[PDB]
This record gives sequence, structure tokens and C-alpha cells, in this order.
Amino acid sequence: GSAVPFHGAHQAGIATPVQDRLHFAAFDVTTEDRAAFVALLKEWTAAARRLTAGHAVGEGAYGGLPEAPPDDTGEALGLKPSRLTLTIGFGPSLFTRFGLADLRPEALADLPKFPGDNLDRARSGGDLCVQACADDPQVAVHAIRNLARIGFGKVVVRWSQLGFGKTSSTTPDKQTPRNLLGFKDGTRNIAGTEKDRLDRFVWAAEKDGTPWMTGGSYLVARRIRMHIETWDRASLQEQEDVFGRDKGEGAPVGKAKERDEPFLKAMKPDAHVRLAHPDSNGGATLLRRGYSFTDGTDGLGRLDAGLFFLAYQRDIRTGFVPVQRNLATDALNEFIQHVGSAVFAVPPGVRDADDWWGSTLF
Amino acid sequence: GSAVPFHGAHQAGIATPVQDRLHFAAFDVTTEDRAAFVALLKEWTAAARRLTAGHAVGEGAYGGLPEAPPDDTGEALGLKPSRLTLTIGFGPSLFTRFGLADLRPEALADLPKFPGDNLDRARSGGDLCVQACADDPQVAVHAIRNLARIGFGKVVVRWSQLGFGKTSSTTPDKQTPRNLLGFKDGTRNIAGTEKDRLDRFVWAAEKDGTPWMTGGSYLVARRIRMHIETWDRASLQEQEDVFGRDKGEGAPVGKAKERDEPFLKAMKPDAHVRLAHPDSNGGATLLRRGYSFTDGTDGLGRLDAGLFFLAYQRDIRTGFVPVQRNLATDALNEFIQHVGSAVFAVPPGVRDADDWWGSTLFG
Ligand code: HEM
Ligand code: HEM
Ligand SMILES: [O]
Ligand SMILES: [O]
Repeated sequence: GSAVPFHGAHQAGIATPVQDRLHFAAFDVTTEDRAAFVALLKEWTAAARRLTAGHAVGEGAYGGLPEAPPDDTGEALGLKPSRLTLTIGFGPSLFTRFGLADLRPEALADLPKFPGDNLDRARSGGDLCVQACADDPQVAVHAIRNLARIGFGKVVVRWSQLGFGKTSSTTPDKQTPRNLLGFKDGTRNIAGTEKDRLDRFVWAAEKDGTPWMTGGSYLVARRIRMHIETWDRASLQEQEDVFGRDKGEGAPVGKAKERDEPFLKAMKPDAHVRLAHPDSNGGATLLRRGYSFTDGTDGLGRLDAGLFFLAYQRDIRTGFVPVQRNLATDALNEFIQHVGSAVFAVPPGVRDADDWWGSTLF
Repeated sequence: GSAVPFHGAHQAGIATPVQDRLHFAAFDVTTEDRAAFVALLKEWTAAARRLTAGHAVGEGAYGGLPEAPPDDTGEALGLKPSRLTLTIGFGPSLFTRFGLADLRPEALADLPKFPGDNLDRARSGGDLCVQACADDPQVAVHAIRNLARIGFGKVVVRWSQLGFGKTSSTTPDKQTPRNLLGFKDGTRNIAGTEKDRLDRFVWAAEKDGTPWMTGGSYLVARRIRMHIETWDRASLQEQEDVFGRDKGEGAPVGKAKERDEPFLKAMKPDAHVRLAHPDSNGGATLLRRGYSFTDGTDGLGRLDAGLFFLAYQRDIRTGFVPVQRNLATDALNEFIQHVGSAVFAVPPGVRDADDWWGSTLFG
């Protein structure tokens, strides 16, 4: 239940080992006062320092003046830091405010429309996001809930997604988690230890064209419904054919071990791994960091379940966009549907205790 | 602990230690065939035996005939039993089927309308329920998902609730968990160790008037929204006055320790503990076993937080109903709203590997 350092050239929550649980919130800004928004970012940064150390925000959750509401709502008392990370991003829509228009990064591209999209606009977009990842779901919910409260009057919660289990890995030496289709998910990703690959594929560089984004990254979120009724009636072979790996061990078809390298020509041409592989996409590589969800029932007698997909990359135009375009013929398409979407510019890290979220932009 | 025994005179998941996470599903029955429903109960019991031992259902999640769908959907492979318990209950509407109307227990009382109810009927009721509790939410979700799959064609999922963190205790010797209002919740409950209180307040007895229910219990579920923005703008003193305990230690007003017994007169007369206490309700006592939830946002820019309240008792008429009736004036009502409700008759335990869920009811 240890604590992930909050400061760094890069924000935590990206290369960091993937924590077991997720609370993701998109916010919309309701103030048009740049000074007030800057003040919010500083307050938020200070609260995140405490929250990620497992401490209450401000003066605490109790023991203050009886006539004052407590600084912290208290539901994380007695819990551990739980490897909490808090990662902020800025949406394209934010750059219509605070005189920021000319600072929107080129690499923060709006996505094209994709075949089979059914995007719920109310569960899409957002002026900004906060990604809360922790091994304890209540540590994550508490962070989001208290950030929202601190921002009362200046921002609102547009949409929020709980992820009950991870479907990603930045630690290939560790057990790979499974998604709700029963397959290991995260085998061939990017590790936090592969500093070279993160520099190449994840972190924006000064020369890419947006100096304030140096050391940040670009994030794509996709809420993906899974047609579990359809999947659960499919034979084992069909499921294995869909991905290009076997279900039990997770090894590429033909091979014996999960982490044996794919031999792509042995997979079906519409196999998910074959279409998504960097070698099929001009080298394009993603840091996938998604989680599973279930939100009630569909009103039709079935659980509503899916995968809240997250992908970090140096440039949306060289990462998610080409790979997703190449999944147009993916056999997995028969079993999923994209029903929410948003993109964000994730600024560089909080350098020290004097720095604050977004300082390079503001 | 890593696992909880599935067999017993009682179903596990009631008096046993409260696990960290919840997946609760209410099902509606679609078949009119009693034998086929009995077949489902047997299949389900077999699956629960495996699931609660951390094993896949049926022949497993892979390694079968490549042309056959796997028996288990696989998302619990490599996970642990995680103290998983699976607890089944039977709703009033179940007894309108399979020629059972005269076997519905009197202690399975319908709830009355309560002041302030705003019940979503689609997230209320149900012919039956399965309570899945485990420390790992994926283990719980996997159990519900495979039970629903196994049952398809004979049952559908009416509504389902994820509980991301507990707000109850049956083990006072460990730390008491906090709810989304920031208060310890579970301090004065019924412990697994209190055999006599469980017999008095939780387990149905043969003499109560429904012999097949001997050893079972009766379950009330309430989905309670929390008006969290309003709560967080109230002063610490107002919050503590709402409950009658202080927020930090959870001690009754005027006392120093969480588990000091309350002095109720020192609380505001509309304080939640004072109104809910057995001494204010003719001795009526509950075994609370609920969890917190968040399900997205309201329409309006604010999280949709709340408490998925669960209460086990020997007779709904002498448990939840009187206590909830007394919360009509609760100061807590300013900050909550009941938006979902169901009741269920939870049968006695699966005695051995030959037994099955509901066997005392169906024969
Ligand atoms: C519900 C939706 C999805 C499911 C269930 C899923 C599942 C999987 C599985 C089982 C693997 C193989 C193990 C692994 O390498 O992680 C995989 C690999 C991968 N997936 Fe997905 N995926 C989904 C959506 C996506 C999307 C939307 C993208 C990008 C637009 C994507 C990109 C990738 C990539 C790049 C790999 C690695 C392939 C390699 O380099 O070997 N996936 N996914
Ligand atoms: C969001 C809804 C609720 C919240 C936040 C809440 C919170 C609390 C808290 C903080 C306590 C004191 C700690 C403890 O002893 O557990 C408590 C006690 C209690 N609550 Fe609730 N409660 C809620 C709903 C209910 C409902 C609906 C009932 C019954 C109908 C109920 C019955 C009780 C009882 C019986 C006690 C213990 C009384 C005693 O000390 O003997 N609660 N509750
Ligand atoms: O993926
Ligand atoms: O409670």
C-alpha cells in the first residue's frame, strides 16, 4: 500500500505500474476567469500532494472549527496511500478559454469518426480530466470526490467512469490481468522500465512543436461496450481466432508461452493482435492503460459490461488514430462497440513543491 | 483469510466477515417449468461450490473441445477465492410461480411506502437475488456473470449493483469502515461471534411459522442516494449532530471511544443513532451488511454517490420496518433519498455436497 511519488519531470499514473482500480472524471469549466482557474490548479495540486501521500487535504477531515465544513470529506481515513496517482489532462475545448487558443497542441488532434461508433455525447469529451488510479477503489473515489468539491463553482463533473479491474500492464515481469472476455490484456505494451520506448512513443518532446507540452503526453479514452451475450455463445476456437492468442496461456497462436513474440502470419488476417501490432502500423506503438467496467444492466435482462480503454502516446496522430483505423476489419468488432470518447493533453510533471498542474501552459 | 466455507446450516455471507466488495444481482424468472427451475438451482449450487473455492465452473475456462463455448468465461483465472460468498434469496413474486403461493413466509413482508421514497421500479424488486461478496471485485463480478450465463433461458438479470467499498461490520475486533459521508458505519451491529443474538434477531426458527425457512434469514435491500454536495457544505458540527457520534473517533456524544455504548438522551432527538437504536424501537435489531456505490453522475455536474443498504433479520415485520418507520423525522433525511428497494427470503444453508439452494422449499 505504498505511495507513488507525485513529483517528476512526468506526471505519475502513466509509466507507473498499473494500479488495480480506476476512478476517471471528465470536468467542464464553468468560470471564464483565468486567475480563478489558475488558483484552482494550485489548490488542486496541493490537495493531490496530500491525497497521493494518503493524507487528508488541507487541515483534515475533523478536529477543526465546529462551524466550518471540514477540508476533507473523510471517507479515506484509516486507509493507505494505495499507490494512488492523480493525472490531469486538458481537453481541446479548454483552449477556447483563458486566451489559450494559440497554445492548443497540434498533437492534440480531434479523432475522426470511426465505423460503428455510437458515441454518447454526454459521456464524451470534457474540458479536462483527472485520472485516479489506486489499488483501493475508495482511495480513488475519495480523491475525485474531494477535487470536485474543491472545484465547486469553477468546474463541474461532466461524466465519470469507475473501473473495477485493470486490463493493462506496464510491468511485463508481473502477472498480466484479464479483461471481461477472459483474455490476458497488456502482454505487449510499454514497460515503465523501457525509458527509451517511452521517450520514443509516449512523451512529447520540445522539438515536436509545443514547448509547454515537453514531458507531457496525449491521452485517448474510449468507453467500449462488450456484447457479452454474443461472446459467451462463441466457441473457444472462435474466441482464440478473434485475438490471435490462445485463451489459457495467452501465447500467440502456434507458440507455447504468453511472452513469446507474435508470428503474425500464423494468425487470421482479421485477428486483433495482427491488426494492432506495431509492425502492421508503421511502427506506431501505444501505452495502453485501461480498465474493465460494469454499469448496471441494459434493461434487457443482461449485465452491461465493457472496457474503458486508455491509450497514452507522443502524438494522437501517430498513435491511436492509425492503429484504430487499422482495426476497421478487426474480428473483435463483432463483439464490441465504442460508445464514448475523449482526448486530452496531459501536461508535464509537477517538478517540485512550488510547481503546479499546468504551470507550463499558464 | 483466503476462503469461506460454502456449506453450513446457514448460507455464508450473512454472519461471516464482511468482505471488501459487492456485486448484487436481482433476477427475474422466465420459465414456468418447476422442474427446470429446480435444475437451475442444482446447476447454480454446483457452480457456487467451484466459484467460492476459486475454481472455474463446469469443465473450466479453456481446454475443452475447440468448437464448444467454454464452461467458464475466464476472467477469474489467476485470481484467488477472495473470501467469496454467494447468498441466494427468494422474492415474494417467486412464490406466484411453480404453485408456491402458500409457501411464501409470513416473515417475508412487503415493505410499506415510506415518507420520502423515490423508488425506481426498474431497480426494485426481483424474483430472486444473488449477493456476491469478495475482497476482489473481479471475483464477485465473475461469479455473477457466470451465474447469469448459466441461467440464461430460465432467468434474466433485472438489476445489478456494484459496491466498491463496505459500510458494515460483523467483526467488531477489526477496524470499522467508513461510508461516503465520512463516518464509521457498522459499530453497533451484530457480530458473527454473537451466536445468541443471531438466533434471536437474524435466523428464522421452525416455530416462527415457515419450517422450510428454518436457518435462513430475511433480507431488505435499499439503494440510498446521498446528496453529497449539500452534505459537504455543512459544518462539521452539523454533520456530527446528524448522527449523534463525532466524525473522527465515532464515539457517541459525550464519550471518548467508538465502542462506548451510546447515551441517547445526549443526542439531538432527530439524530440518526438515537432514532435507529433498538431501545427506540422495541428492541428491534438489524444485521447491517451494506456497501458504498458510485454510478456515474447526476444529470447536473455532480457525482451520484450513495449507500447500498442491506439488512438481515429474523422477521422483516420486526426488523427493518419498525426501524425505518422511526427514521421518518431523521435529520439524515435532508441528505439522503431511498431510490431502490427489494425484499427476499434467504433460505437455510447448503448442508453438504449433495444439497442444493432451495431444497427445503422445492423438496
Ligand atoms: C474491448 C476492446 C478491446 C479488447 C477486449 C482488447 C483486447 C486485447 C488483447 C487480448 C490483446 C492481446 C494481449 C496484449 O498484447 O495486450 C490486445 C493487444 C493489443 N491491443 Fe487491444 N483490445 C481492445 C481494444 C483495443 C483498441 C481500441 C486498441 C487501439 C486502438 C487496441 C490496441 C492493442 C494493441 C496495440 C495491442 C498490442 C499488440 C501487439 O503489439 O502485440 N486494443 N488487446
Ligand atoms: C445512507 C444511509 C445511511 C447512512 C449514511 C447511515 C449511517 C449510520 C451511521 C454513521 C451509524 C453509526 C455507526 C454504526 O453504529 O453503525 C449508523 C447506525 C445505525 N443505522 Fe444507519 N445509516 C443509513 C441508513 C440506515 C437505514 C436505512 C437504517 C434502517 C432502516 C439504518 C439503521 C441503523 C442502525 C440500526 C444503526 C445502529 C443503532 C445502534 O447504535 O444500535 N441506517 N448509521
Ligand atoms: O488492447
Ligand atoms: O446504518
